[PDB]
Amino acid sequence: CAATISASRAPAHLGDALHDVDTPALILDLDAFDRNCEKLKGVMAGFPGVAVRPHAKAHKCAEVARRQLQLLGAKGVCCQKVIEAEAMAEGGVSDLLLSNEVIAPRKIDRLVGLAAAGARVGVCYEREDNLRQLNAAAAARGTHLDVLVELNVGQDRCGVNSADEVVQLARAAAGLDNVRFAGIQAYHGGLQHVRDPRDRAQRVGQVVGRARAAVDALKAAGLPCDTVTGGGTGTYRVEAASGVFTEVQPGSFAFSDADYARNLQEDGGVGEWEQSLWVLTQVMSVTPARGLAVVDAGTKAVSLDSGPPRLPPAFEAAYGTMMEYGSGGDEHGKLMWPPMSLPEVGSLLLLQPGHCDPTVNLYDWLVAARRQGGQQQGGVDGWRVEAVWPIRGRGPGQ
Amino acid sequence: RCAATISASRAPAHLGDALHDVDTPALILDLDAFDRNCEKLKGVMAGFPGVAVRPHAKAHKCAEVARRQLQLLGAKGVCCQKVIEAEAMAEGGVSDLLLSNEVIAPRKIDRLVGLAAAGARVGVCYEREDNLRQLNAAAAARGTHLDVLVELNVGQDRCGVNSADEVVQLARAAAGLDNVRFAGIQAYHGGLQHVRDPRDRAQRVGQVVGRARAAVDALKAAGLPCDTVTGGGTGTYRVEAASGVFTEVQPGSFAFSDADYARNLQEDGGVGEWEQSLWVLTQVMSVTPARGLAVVDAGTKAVSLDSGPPRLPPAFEAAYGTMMEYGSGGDEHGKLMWPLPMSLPEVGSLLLLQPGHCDPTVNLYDWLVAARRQQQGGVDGWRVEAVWPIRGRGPGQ
Ligand SMILES: [Mg+2]
Ligand SMILES: [Mg+2]
Repeated sequence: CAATISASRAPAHLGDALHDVDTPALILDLDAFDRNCEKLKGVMAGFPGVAVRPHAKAHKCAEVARRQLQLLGAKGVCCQKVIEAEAMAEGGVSDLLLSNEVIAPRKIDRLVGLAAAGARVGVCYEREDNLRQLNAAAAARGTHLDVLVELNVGQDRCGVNSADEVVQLARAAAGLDNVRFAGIQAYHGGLQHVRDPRDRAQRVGQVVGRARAAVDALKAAGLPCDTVTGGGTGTYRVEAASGVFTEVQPGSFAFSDADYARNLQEDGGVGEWEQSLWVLTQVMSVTPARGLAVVDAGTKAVSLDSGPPRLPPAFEAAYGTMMEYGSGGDEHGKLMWPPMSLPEVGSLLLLQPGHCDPTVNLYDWLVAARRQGGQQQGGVDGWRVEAVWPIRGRGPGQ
Repeated sequence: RCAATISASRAPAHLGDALHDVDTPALILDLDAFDRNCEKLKGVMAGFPGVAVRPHAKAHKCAEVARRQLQLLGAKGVCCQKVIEAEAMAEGGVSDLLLSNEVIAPRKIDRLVGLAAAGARVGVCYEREDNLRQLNAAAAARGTHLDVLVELNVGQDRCGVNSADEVVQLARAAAGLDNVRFAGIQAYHGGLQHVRDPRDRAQRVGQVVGRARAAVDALKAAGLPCDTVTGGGTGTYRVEAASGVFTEVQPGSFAFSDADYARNLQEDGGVGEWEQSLWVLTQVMSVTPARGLAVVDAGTKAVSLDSGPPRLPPAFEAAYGTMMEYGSGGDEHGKLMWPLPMSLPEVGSLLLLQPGHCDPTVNLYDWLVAARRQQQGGVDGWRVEAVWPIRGRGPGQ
């Protein structure tokens, strides 16, 4: 049936412990996940009139989105590609912003088909021809699409480069029947991992001004700007505070990773969010003559795209020192001591991803689990698998 | 409910399609270039009689690929890095498998032994007697046998034993077990595969050869055979095969190549031994002139940057004037940037990217689009010959 053995066979079932989970595996600690959702909601209470639209590109899993929305009291999600919107819609997550341009006719048709199915769909554009084909596909299916102009605010990825260009494209949307100009996306991904809280706030300030210049130009032209969306896990505090942005788009907040753990903040604190996402891995080789324990999770089980994964504080407990992860290639991870007990062969360990989203995308299933509380984070003892969820939006980005 | 994943339930193309019919980003295999690499390897190997090719299936994770490789090579079997790749090979009729790594989880052993019991010829590596004993135990339980090879560390410092004495003892341990058979050794140095000059590659593999020969000779002094001496890869295989010590070479990437392997200097004076047959098909979904930028839909999730950026082919330079450079645009965007009369690809246009590293990129896809261009790069004159499930894709179970 399925294209891969992995996507036909779950690594665990309801009621398993971590020792029953086939490795490498992706683990979600629901307790820490719930707490991160709780924390975001509590921070956002301080900014009323600003919506949270959690980014589904982090987890690609409909059951995750449903729980986020329930806990957040939020209405909808973001998807980067049509396939994620397809994953959300089939799992009954029906309020969607495609926070990116979609130019391929067959992908537009899939997105429009969801709006036809009853879903509330937004999509970003930066080009009139793209707007026109968006409108056409929508018209063919007897449905409508919210459309938002993407503005480049300094990330230099996609989007327009002037307030004038925003106006022109909003002007173009006005005269089309199955499309409604709904505002702007202003996302600067390059500011998300700015370490210094004052430097980060200063840089977001510039993004805020660029967004304001766009809202004001539209107002000058007699056009509305009902939604101003953007920001992420790193910057959302500053975008929410601005009075310019109406919606924030954090995705990583719920899971954290070793990159986001390094973000210093206004108070005495390094890293805003509890690590809820882990790669479970088994030690399959030990060589005490070197510094070495080799685990079964390599490149293909943990993305190194933002640096190595990290061993948690519980590892340092009852091993003595904290050993480091280096690549051993596709299917090996090297754990090296910079003397006491190395982990035994057959022993399990939890690895914090260096970067959450790409790591999640290596897996076909998410193992959702809870441990029994008052425990040091990242030990493999006393977990119970609450659920095993298909990651329906996994793939290269259709 | 077909698959855990929409992508693993829905093929990106069908038989007869041109590349413009292929949903992006996609993994394309040029069968013409693939056959030529398989033809070339075979030709070289004809110069080294007695040495068998066991191509590494971890490169492609696809049964239909292994099947074509073995027929083109006249070879008998493949390597698998994890049991999942072995399952995927065995369900697709590839019946002679070496697990070129250690397997310690009992549930994984049962799967592997399951294949042997179903009729597959299975070999597996080890470095520990306790692991050897579980291998034997599971094999006995299903009424089957396993070939077992002692892995030796020969410079890579990954896994394996670090002395010939260790080899002897482990072999002696296998010698007195009923459902296990000491087949010899694996001596693989992955660190030398991308050594650039053939001289340095001959000099450093020669040291690997000496370490391997020491193990064979120590075994012979102990009155035990070393039937199989397996190792080497796409970079080093010629020296391993030339040595008179190795009985088997393990190249995987050769059939596909990548931007990394393309840069290895060869004896004949050529840079890159293999033709690029493996591509990431991508679509320009955004253009910004005077940023000099065309953004493609293939990001981190479609092309691994683990060993370097993907490269545009010579056909791109021929069409647009100059060669653009790929930079990361995050998860779902690839940035193509100018290093001249400014001419960028249009929005909607299709482009082929040579992966920086072939295996991790392959493992991002659920399907392989097998195609032929009528008689480089260029997206113009292709027909899809077959769309094959990559049944071994995953974290490595
Ligand atoms: Mg991310
Ligand atoms: Mg490789």
